[PDB]
Amino acid sequence: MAEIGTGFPFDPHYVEVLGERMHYVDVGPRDGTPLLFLHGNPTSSYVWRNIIPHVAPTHRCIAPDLIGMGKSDKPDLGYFFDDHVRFMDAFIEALGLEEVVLVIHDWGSALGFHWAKRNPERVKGIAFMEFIRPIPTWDEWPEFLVGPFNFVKDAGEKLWEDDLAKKVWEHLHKTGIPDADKVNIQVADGKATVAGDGLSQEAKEKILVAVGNISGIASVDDQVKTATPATASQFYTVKSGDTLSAISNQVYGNADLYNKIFEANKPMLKSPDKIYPGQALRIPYSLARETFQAFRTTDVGRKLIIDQNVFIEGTLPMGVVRPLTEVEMDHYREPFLNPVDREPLWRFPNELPIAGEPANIVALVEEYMDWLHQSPVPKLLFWGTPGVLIPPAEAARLAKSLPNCKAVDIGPGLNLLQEDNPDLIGSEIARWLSTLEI
Ligand SMILES: [K+]
Repeated sequence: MAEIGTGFPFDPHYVEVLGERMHYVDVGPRDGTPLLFLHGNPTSSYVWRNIIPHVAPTHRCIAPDLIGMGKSDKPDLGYFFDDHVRFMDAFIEALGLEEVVLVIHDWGSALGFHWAKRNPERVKGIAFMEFIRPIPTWDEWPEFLVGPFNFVKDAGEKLWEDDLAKKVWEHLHKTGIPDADKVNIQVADGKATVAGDGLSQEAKEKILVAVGNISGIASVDDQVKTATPATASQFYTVKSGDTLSAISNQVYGNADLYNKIFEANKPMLKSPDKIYPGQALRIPYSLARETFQAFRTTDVGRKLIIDQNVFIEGTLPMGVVRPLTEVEMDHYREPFLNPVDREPLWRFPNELPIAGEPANIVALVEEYMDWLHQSPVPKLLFWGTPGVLIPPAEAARLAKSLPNCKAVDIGPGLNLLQEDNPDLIGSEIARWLSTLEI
């Protein structure tokens, strides 16, 4: 219940690493065991801005921008994980760090765990969140369920007591359902067919739900040919007594993602109070199978992430429960204003260890998971609900599996837990350091 700062009031520091300049934050005292904060994709040290001030009064905090990100230089690299390994190894040695406490997130966690496995004597504790683990099968993530889609026939807008299809299309047009101009409608015995192509997955889902939410429409036959889908939702039927908060609790496991559901159902839904029993709503998956399937290709994936900047304009806001402000979005946008600079954002999801590929990353991540499961190193695991990379059920398993591990529930959270509860994360790190022997 407190304001979250947007500013980045850290003096810039730069250091030569393998002939390139890396930017880093360096605050706090000069001489103790330092904390090394490692960010992931598509962030920078900016993601740590509201955590570090909880620790900097008593401990040195070092937060680098990965090569090719933040304010670091942008060499002509493929930006494979191994590139990041080489630069981060050289960064640590260029600063003369000996012993460290790691605080790591997302791809920063693969860097930190891989460095800790190789240098276990130099790691005094690891705080981590929304981290990389091997995913054995694609069915770890949900997929868009294929139609036909069934609706509560009598529920929705009454358009009446060839004619039916026209009233449906004009209703989509008048209510401003995006890309209604691209679809045509057929209605027969309460069954609607929606046909078209060139629609995004989001636009198609909004059209499908809007057609189903007409009084007298019992089912919608889905003939809408999309681009390659890069997100997906489930369809939820509103019950009597429902609120968006109750629906969020049921589907996401936490009530505080209510505004995500509201936003996902505009323009057809005008305010949260206006849901009605029998209404269908789209509820975006926290992480759809479609997303990394689309990203992990050299045609669709590069068009989305390089040409359209989807990791910054779409995926990043979907990784935060609260709405990011324009000031915050601009800080995240700044290193990637040129598309030619977006290579790391595409290579990173293509390095994720999913279903055996890429083999080198799968092996390396299994290796540091094996190390972590037998290591007595102090561990602090932050998790949120519903999560993205680490859902609550996985967090619970790891809290019991990992030795010497304290787990902290931060409340609602997706991928950037630092953007949803920085005060809890910073103050829990600060209290945990006193148990480390540093
Ligand atoms: K209906």
